[PDB]
Amino acid sequence: TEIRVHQGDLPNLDNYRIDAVAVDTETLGLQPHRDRLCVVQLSSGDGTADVIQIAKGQKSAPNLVRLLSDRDITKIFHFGRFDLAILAHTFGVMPDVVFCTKIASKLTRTYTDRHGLKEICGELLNVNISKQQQSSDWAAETLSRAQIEYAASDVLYLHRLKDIFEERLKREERESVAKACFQFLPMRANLDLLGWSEIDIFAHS
Amino acid sequence: TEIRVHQGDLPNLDNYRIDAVAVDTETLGLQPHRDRLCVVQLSSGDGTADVIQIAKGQKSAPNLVRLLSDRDITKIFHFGRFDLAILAHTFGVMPDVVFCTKIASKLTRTYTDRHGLKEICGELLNVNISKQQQSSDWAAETLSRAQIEYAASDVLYLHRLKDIFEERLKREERESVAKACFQFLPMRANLDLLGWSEIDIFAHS
Amino acid sequence: TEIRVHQGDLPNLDNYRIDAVAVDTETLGLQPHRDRLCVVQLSSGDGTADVIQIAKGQKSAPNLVRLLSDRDITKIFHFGRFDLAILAHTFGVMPDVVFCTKIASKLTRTYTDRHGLKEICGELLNVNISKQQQSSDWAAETLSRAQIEYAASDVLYLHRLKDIFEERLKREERESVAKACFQFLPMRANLDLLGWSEIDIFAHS
Amino acid sequence: TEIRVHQGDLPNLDNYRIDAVAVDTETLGLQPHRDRLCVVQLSSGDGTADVIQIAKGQKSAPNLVRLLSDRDITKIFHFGRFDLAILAHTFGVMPDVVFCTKIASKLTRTYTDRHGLKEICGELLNVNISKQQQSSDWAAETLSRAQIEYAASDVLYLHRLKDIFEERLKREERESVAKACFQFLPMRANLDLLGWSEIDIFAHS
Amino acid sequence: TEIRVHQGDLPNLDNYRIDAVAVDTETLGLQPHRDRLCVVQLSSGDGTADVIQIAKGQKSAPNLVRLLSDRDITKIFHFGRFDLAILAHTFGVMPDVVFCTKIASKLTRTYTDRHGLKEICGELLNVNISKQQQSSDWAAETLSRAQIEYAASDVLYLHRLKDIFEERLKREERESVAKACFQFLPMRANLDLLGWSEIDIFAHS
Amino acid sequence: TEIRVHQGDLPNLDNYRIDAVAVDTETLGLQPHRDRLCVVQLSSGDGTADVIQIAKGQKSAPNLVRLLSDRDITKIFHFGRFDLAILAHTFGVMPDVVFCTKIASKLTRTYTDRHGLKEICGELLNVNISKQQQSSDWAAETLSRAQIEYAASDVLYLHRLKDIFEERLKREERESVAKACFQFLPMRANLDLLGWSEIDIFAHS
Amino acid sequence: TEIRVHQGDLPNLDNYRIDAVAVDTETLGLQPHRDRLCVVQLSSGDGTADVIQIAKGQKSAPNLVRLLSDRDITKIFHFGRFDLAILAHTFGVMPDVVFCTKIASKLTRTYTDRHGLKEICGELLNVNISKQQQSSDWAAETLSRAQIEYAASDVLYLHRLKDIFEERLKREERESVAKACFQFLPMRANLDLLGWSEIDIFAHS
Amino acid sequence: TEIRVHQGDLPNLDNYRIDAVAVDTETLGLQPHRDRLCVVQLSSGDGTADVIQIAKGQKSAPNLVRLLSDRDITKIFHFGRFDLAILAHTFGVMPDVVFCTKIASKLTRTYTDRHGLKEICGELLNVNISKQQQSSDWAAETLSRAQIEYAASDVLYLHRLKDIFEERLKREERESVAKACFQFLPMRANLDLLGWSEIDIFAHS
Repeated sequence: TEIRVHQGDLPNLDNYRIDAVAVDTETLGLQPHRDRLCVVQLSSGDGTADVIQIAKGQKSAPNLVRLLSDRDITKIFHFGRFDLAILAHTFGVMPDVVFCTKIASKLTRTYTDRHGLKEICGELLNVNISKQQQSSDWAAETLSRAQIEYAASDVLYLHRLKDIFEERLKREERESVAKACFQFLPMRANLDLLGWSEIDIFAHS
Repeated sequence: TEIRVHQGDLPNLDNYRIDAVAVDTETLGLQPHRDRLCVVQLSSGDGTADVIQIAKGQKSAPNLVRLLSDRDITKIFHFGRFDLAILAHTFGVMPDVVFCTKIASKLTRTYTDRHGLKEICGELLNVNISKQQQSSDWAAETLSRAQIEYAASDVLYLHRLKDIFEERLKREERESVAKACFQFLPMRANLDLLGWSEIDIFAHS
Repeated sequence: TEIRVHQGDLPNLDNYRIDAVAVDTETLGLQPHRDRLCVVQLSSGDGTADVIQIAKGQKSAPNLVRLLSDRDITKIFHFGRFDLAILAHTFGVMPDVVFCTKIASKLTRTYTDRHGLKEICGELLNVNISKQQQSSDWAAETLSRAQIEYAASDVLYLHRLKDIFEERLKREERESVAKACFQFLPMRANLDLLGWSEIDIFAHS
Repeated sequence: TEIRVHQGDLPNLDNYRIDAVAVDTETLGLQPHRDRLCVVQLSSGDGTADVIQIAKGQKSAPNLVRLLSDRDITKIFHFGRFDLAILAHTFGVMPDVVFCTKIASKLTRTYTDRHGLKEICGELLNVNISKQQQSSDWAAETLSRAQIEYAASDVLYLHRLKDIFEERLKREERESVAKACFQFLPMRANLDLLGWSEIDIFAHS
Repeated sequence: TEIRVHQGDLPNLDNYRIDAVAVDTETLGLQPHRDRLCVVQLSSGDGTADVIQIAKGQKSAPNLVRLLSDRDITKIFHFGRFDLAILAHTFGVMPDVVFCTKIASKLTRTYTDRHGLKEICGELLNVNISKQQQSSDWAAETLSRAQIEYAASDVLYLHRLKDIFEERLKREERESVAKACFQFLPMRANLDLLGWSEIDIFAHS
Repeated sequence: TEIRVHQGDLPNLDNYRIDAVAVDTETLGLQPHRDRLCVVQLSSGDGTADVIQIAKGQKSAPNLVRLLSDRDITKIFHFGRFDLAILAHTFGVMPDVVFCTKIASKLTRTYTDRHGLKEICGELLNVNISKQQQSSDWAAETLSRAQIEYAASDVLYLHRLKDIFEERLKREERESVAKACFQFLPMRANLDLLGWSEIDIFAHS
Repeated sequence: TEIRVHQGDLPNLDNYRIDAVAVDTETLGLQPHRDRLCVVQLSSGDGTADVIQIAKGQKSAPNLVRLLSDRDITKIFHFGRFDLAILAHTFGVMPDVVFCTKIASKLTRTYTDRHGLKEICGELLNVNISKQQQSSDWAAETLSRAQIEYAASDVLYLHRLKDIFEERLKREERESVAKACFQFLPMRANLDLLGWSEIDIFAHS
Repeated sequence: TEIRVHQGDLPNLDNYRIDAVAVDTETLGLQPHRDRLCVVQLSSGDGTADVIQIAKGQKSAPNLVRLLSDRDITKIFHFGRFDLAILAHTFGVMPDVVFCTKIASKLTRTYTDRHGLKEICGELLNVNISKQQQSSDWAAETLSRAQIEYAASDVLYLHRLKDIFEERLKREERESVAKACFQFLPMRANLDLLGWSEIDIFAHS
């Protein structure tokens, strides 16, 4: 649908006077200390998305960061463990009110071992997400139309998933488990930034 | 060392008007749904210990449970993930103010991969704990003297370790990380009881 | 295909005055202590099937359990190790006269290592079994038509397989081996319920 | 200890008018079709043992086979899965009333993963069995004194172990599980002889 | 594409007055002691094949066995290690003049790791072998036409492959290497029959 | 395209008075001591290629070796570790001014784990390389048209890739890292020839 | 032995007007971004050593760094890949004239797979290195005598090993191999610092 | 005992007019193309041995190679697969009358998985071989006395082992199996030299 592309930051928050915002990122790789943040995508759940290109060496994005810091607004991620880490490493603010659809999937879709976003969207919404058959240079000065549409597709459905997962968590009486997991998730991301990314800190060995 | 052996429960809490209590358990195995709790050992950090034999089918232990429920008293474990699970499964109360020396070791003793209690005690206190060369039936009606001495030896040093680990956590500026881990540890134990004991809930796969 | 869908139980056993009944289950997952029984499917071997949706917390299903307890009726399963476990956990009655097509396949189809129901039906009957709905929300209040047809397809062919496998077991002179395996299968399922689900009880290690 | 050595068979059954006999074997290796049975040792549970040297190509041992066939005498083995296989392969008779200390250990000593005979004897009886520091040619025409004493040491304690394991099976309410396992054990051995020795017939894969 | 189907044995050797014969087998599985020989296939190198059904318990096939033991006729196999084993086990005669296309492939097609018959036929002859969609009951009294054609397809091309592989062995100067491997192959099969099927007899460990 | 096929050597260097030449090889396999060099392909980057057939036992190729030795011409490879080894082993000259697109990919395409030439050409240039549908000999006296066109396709695009990778290396400020890696790559190939091909010489173990 | 312990830096370079200096480090762990440098050890090759305690957050050590940047002085390490990384990370200077005894061992001691310092010293010098029986806190304000003597023992023998290894490299004609490996080693360490510490940059996969 | 040390070759064969000679080698490592032959040991089976130091680059040893070529003299090895390879690589002559105690052990000592020379000598002869406490430089100009004695100990007992293994091979009726294995063993070594050292040429994959 409508995808608004920005350089550096949102112009304002007129579209984000809401109770929950869907958030995703794109980077040059899986290691936040080496691989810089290149794109941030946002959606209010109204079927539109904002795509913000982040410049190399950029240290601040005040409007976006105010949104990320607002404790009255839940940030919805799929596998937020990574996005939280890269966002905190880049802008210096660790979000602390979050919902993760992957943790929710692992707590509710107990009849499968496939917890990726594509499988969740397919099963829960009968929506077919098409995943790029190649990767791309997210640090490119000009993003392609295909890149923009792929980047937007990762945030367009997270509100609907959160609603369904919240009903299922209520149904199976696991709400407090999920709440505690989401409360701990930002510290799991911090542990990743500090150097324990390969360690399950709670395991016996 | 003075070891007081009790049947079922502590007679009173006269010996436990303190800020922190060391706690450990002994079971018939690693699976709380199959392997029953057999012994609970406690120490005030003094030179004496209390060893409480738990009967088959015992569902209540009012004095012990008061300690486990008292939010004003920190419960010290080594690998509390297991002990919390078996205690909650046995008595129906999940402690929520805990300190775990194994998590603290993983957060401070970054120069080694051996985090067992014997090795920790050896490095931090130059105390040699001798571990039994065989296992035994902890459900026996009468415990042997060797069993009682081993059970007491498992709690006598956790206070000194906690003091040292708190010094190290302050030194390396990891106090808030440890605090968040300890806050989440009871829910990790509940996740174990509910059926996710073999799953790292935060891993990508 | 005629599929009769019921809530809670069969109305009567008028359609099941027979020597063998095909049985299958659906659940929320592979772990009976966490994942509740959601659907039970039955077939008389005719062109119709019964699909009984089981409610959350349901403890009783007298007509179904009566059928399961009738020692004059052989219960046919594919991989009955699981179905027997979940049935016994849910209703408290362990069937003791059973036939399992997966054990029979391993005892007769020695020229292949693929013993799943789809492959067996393909080889033995030239019948094409489809999929995709296997991983779906079986706890939904209203099952979809696709879910109902997929659930029924799992019982429609077990009688024909039992007939062919009995012929093959006779041909290779392995009938008494199979009979002994079927006699032990309920105890293998009980061992699973008691906590040895990950243990080969007969292995050296 | 008194060890009576015989060639071929017992002279008579005067010492074996008893309710249970301990049985063990020695062979040229683990594969009954290649590696012949070389020695059979028996004990009445007293302080003496019988060691019977079996000749190459020997097809019959009437007194021994009388014991193996007698349904009024329980045959005690440690890991009878192997001994039953080699005995049935050699003499054509499969015992069908058996007790196995390894299954009993796996059903009762749930607090350890070490189920060897040495560990069981050490824990349950505080008896130290010394195992040969070298292997040897059990097919030798004349066994050494060290060989004979080692071979006998494998049967002198099985009665005492069976008595203790019977107490634990009663205490933990697993008597019927053990009984069903013992009934299936001869068929597990037959499955081994027929060619499924590397296959857990009850596993999903 | 003449395929002559026989019961028990060839009627005579009029079509096999030749210097080399292509040979293949079908069985109930990979373990000769458990899985009986069901079919023997022969080819003169022409466009026709002979498919011989072997009965359960059959001990003799004088014309076939005469062919197998005639040292002036080279027997061509693909992976003859197996066929030689099952033939020797069934009829009591081990061929000693053989050619194996798998050894030849491993000695000449060093630029690939895929040495199956389909890949060899595709690369060297541009012949497309179509493999069944599953395995089948080769012990059936009447083989289907599709089964017969597949069985014939396995021998129709071995002469042409032998000719090409001989050219390749001459080109890379490995004729004596291949000859020594072929000389040892019957004894490798004997080791398999005797019980070393899982052992590389030449490996250090 | 125009592909010039030669026997033994280039006729002259009239087409190669240039700053960089794309180089690839084909062999009988991955082991230079066993598997001889069969074809060398070259391109100046003008959309044409030279395909040079190397004879068995050929020790010299004077015009080609002049190109390989000339320090003013950068030799571009994909996974030059192999090509450098086989070229030096065959003609006795190790190139020392090289660029490798695989090392460059590992230093720049950090967002993917697929670094093969097909994936790089597909992703970076939107060019579809169609690879062999089987293997080939390459030792054939006369190469097929399909072989020649496939062989040429491996050098036609390396100049464009080198240009892009050099731009990306500049963007992420990794030029000196790549330069040091390329300086060491010939010595890595030499280490392979001397016998350390299976050893990461820099690993702790 | 004489061991001089310093705080922060060497007092002067009066003892290091030499051609080669032995260098080793101790840290809080294997990950330079998390685990700080705690101790630096130096030796002139005589019977004395210098042990320099490095403070938390220390950015400068001018005399030490003069040694590190003196192109006329070879720095001898055992497994310098790590020490170079941690030194460059801490003080911002990468030594570029180095010798590593582990690379030399892998290039000369080809008859063994054990390349640790204890085994090398044992074989080459008949010197017994005693390894600490526990791990310790190298960040302690005051190191114990056992710690100081252990830390010194790691540098006292590197000169003698370098002499012997140089003889071995000349004898086996691998001098140029070693020189190229040593020249690349600082860049391998830089690659570790940049984020490729887990990647063999030269491997095919 | 008496150990005669020579450089290059035996002075004559006066002590080796015998029907079987024990042979062993020492090298700089496991890869014959990289790691040169350093020592050859010989024994007549009496209480003395000859130890011959081989110089770097030495291409001929006429008396030794005369011994190796003599078809009337059986060469006894332990794991001759390696020694045959290195001998053929060094002197160009492949022995073709051999006996290997390791193959014999694998064909007779079926009751164990431990086939090393030390274990064999311990079991079969009650002879204690003491193995070096480290590795050493076998290319040293002067071998130490301890080195010479260790090297000699590997040949002093092979005759007695051959006699015992031949008795056992007769007893289990595996003489023709062993004979065929020994005939192929030189060709297994040739395959190693040609480049198939890591390939079981007879395996399915």
